[PDB]
Amino acid sequence: GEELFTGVVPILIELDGDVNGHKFFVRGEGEGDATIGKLSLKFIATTGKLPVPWPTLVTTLVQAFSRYPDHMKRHDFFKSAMPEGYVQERTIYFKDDGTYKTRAEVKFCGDHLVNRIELKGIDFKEDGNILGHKLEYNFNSHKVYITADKQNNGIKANFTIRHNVEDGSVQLADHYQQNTPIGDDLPDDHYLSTQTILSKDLNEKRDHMVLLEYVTAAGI
Amino acid sequence: GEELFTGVVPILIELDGDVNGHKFFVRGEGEGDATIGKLSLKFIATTGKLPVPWPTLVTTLVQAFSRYPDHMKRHDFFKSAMPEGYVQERTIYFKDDGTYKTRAEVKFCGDHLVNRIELKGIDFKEDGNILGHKLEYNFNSHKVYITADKQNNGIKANFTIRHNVEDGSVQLADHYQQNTPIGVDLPDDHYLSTQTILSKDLNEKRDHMVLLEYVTAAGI
Repeated sequence: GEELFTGVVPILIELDGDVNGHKFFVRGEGEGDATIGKLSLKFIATTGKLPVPWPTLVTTLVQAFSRYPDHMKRHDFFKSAMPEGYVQERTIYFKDDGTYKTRAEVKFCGDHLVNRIELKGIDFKEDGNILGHKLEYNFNSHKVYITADKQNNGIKANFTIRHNVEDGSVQLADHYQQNTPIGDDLPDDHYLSTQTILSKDLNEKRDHMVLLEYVTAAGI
Repeated sequence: GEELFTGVVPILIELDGDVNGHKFFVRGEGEGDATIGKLSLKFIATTGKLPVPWPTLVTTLVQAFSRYPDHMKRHDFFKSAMPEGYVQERTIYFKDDGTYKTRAEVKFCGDHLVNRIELKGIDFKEDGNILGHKLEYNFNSHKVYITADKQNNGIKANFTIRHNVEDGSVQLADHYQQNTPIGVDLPDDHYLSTQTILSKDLNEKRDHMVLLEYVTAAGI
């Protein structure tokens, strides 16, 4: 449950996407250290150039690696679902634009932690910030609000992602999320505050993304 | 357990190896399709350059994805063990050289079929076809003979593997495996006829192997 998240864990990520009829596949790879909250991953677009901006995919592509202080270890639903893992469903609303519908399995296929995601995006404006590729290669820091569901013995989360546009404006992305266990902790109201860096591999010819995250828990 | 294989299934493999003291790790990723019997996978050595040739690891690294025709479905042991899974133990005798001892766990992990493997190779000649890396980046077509092991509630299999050598000569490798259920249809004597292509990913800078297989059952 948590003994798995001592030390460093190799991570494998697979995204299967479809936005307005445009299909694409992404394979991620790297390491996570939940004890310090660190994520280090390289993503690869295995279908050529993406039909959507890389930052719009950041939230969808391992909250189990968030750092919970010892006084909040009770409230770590994510880890305690391991190995068996959990389903993570999201509907992501982009203001004045399309929406993403996602469903993911975050499970321990045992040496690696694996996140496999189905993504379908609909009703995106072709000259909007998304399909028009007008979003900066950035990612601001957000709080992620977590509450519990006795009903599915899972959790729910609410947060808004602020995407930087080349204008200097902000593209808002409202996230609504459900996490339920794949098989048999439930937390008090608390939040995850996230940080993210986006970069490139200067020797990578395919459309890719290098990502670094530090997520720690708080609010209790 | 034919239900789980009606379509395409994502496959993730892990090989933990030690051949003549040389430790190494191989991650495998890709998908299978047992309705046509196709495997398309990519393997990565996360450990550095392999001490052994990639063809010597091909058999160790999902028969459950073999194609059984409608009239042979009563002999498909591998699929009947799903998703609970089976243990596959092998001993591989390389003619006039060392030997492989492999133990594997082939079981379902969410939507993934997972193959966790332990491999130990001993008594290899350093200037032989294996440690000396003399085997062509190749794989021949074989017949994998399967019989029932009623005492074991599973199946035994026996086959001969023909590795091409740079010589123009052949390196024989005698395979003996015992497949036992974790958590099954019983099979008359039949065989699996196999075909395999080995290739590279030009964008992958680590020691790797891209694999593609077509396996069909016959003999009844």
